Amino acid sequence: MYDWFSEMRKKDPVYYDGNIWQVFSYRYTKEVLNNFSKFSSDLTGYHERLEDLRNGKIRFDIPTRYTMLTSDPPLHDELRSMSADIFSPQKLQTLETFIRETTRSLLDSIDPREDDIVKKLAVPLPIIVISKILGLPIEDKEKFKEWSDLVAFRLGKPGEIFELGKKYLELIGYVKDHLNSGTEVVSRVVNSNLSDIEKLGYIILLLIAGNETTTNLISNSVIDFTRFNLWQRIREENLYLKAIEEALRYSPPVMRTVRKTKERVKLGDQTIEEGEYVRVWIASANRDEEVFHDGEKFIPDRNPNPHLSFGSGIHLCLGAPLARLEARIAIEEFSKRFRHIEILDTEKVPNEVLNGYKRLVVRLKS
Ligand code: HEM
Repeated sequence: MYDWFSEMRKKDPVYYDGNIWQVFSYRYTKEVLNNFSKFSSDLTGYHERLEDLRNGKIRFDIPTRYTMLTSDPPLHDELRSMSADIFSPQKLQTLETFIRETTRSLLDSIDPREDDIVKKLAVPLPIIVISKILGLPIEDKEKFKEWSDLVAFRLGKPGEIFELGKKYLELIGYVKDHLNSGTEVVSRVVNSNLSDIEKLGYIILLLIAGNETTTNLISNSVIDFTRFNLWQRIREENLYLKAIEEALRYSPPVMRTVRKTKERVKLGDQTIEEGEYVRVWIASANRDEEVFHDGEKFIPDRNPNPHLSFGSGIHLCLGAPLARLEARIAIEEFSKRFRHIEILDTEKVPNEVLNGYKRLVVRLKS
């Protein structure tokens, strides 16, 4: 994809084939993502039916169809308030030892001789931790992972259908059963003018949205650090944070997002019509030669690292702080225990707008 991005960046920053509009340069990607007035996130019809929703006239729809992720202000700001502060840093900092202890336990079940860290570390960590934060148990840890795949949240054009199914009913059932023993976060939502579906959409989101992505981050970080052998340096020079950010910039978990214009707008040259869809390539903008000097090189130092892997603007990842903490602790402990890693086998995730691994097997050697 990158060689393609390079060409588009130089020749056509804003390109329009037949259907959708594409943006490859840092500059416009940021302009599009930030200007929530001309590039909407109202892609599931959360707006043109909020009232019906609020006046309890809609109940057999897909819950996840109504979450802040696919909302515009004022609706957006109202929904985010309810949880903006629960994930904030320092309020999340009270979780460091739990994540550390957990990580250690998980690492313990790894066979230095040969094992799969995606299955042993990458996948477990984010779920165990999100479960702890929300108070919803995960006895499924498999039948649960099945729902995560169904509910997706991979930031592409919305699923046109929105019709129920049995697996989706299982999930909605699980949620209602434990919706009680939840933490403060859950209670805030459970006690709001929010329609009941909106409440379910909200929970499902916080509980599934970031597991896949955070697992991929931890995976990409492991490959990359090895790929360019930076473990020794990162370890001693102590640059875990800056290194995770290069990881996020170089190998972003999600390579793009979409927006829809609600007004005819001019984008630095071309002019996009009202109604059209816009696919914003985060992965491209992250290697934009003009903002990132040596953007094609993995520089663990790279201090001012203003990458767009978490978004930019009012929708900036609500869980950015948490993803960062987990990835850092996971990587810290992982390197403090093996001082040697050799990649035996890896299987990328199929989807070509994602950066992650089906499974990654390594030989650590004590
Ligand atoms: C390394 C992992 C992660 C990456 C790369 C990531 C990336 C993203 C991106 C790029 C957006 C922006 C969507 C847009 O602007 O159109 C976003 C939004 C969001 N992410 Fe994440 N995310 C990650 C982890 C998490 C985690 C751990 C959670 C925690 C619950 C989470 C929850 C959300 C939520 C709720 C939003 C909605 C924000 C809003 O609309 O105000 N993310 N994420």
